[PDB]
Amino acid sequence: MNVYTFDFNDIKNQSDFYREFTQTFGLASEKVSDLDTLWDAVMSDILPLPLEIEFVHLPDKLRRRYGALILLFDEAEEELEGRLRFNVRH
Repeated sequence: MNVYTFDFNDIKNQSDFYREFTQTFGLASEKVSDLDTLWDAVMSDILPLPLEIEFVHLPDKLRRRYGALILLFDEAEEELEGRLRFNVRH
C-alpha cells in the first residue's frame, strides 16, 4: 500500500483540506468541495485503491476541529473492507 500523507500544517481550514485532497489525488477541483462530495469520491473507485491515507501534524485542538474528516475516513475504511487504510499519526 502506498501512503498518501496530509500534513495539517499546510491546511488552515477544513476547506483547504478538500483542495489538498484533489491536488494530492490528481482530481478536478470540482470533484470535492464538501463532506458529501468527499464521501462520494472515496466511494466511487477513482482513488488509486488499495491505499493508505495518513494525517500528520494534527494537534488535539485541530483533530477536534476537523473531526468530521476523521470520522468520514474511519467510516470509509469500514465500508471499503480493507482496501482503504486510514490513520491519524500521534
